[PDB]
Amino acid sequence: GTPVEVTALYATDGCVITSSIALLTNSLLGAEPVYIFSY
Repeated sequence: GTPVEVTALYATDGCVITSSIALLTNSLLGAEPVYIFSY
């Protein structure tokens, strides 16, 4: 079929900005699991 588009608002139980920055930079320490709050 076609790729279904989803817009997922996500939150983290710690510092979300720092965790996201570490995730984008492929850093080892700093990444935490993400909770998809609403979509």
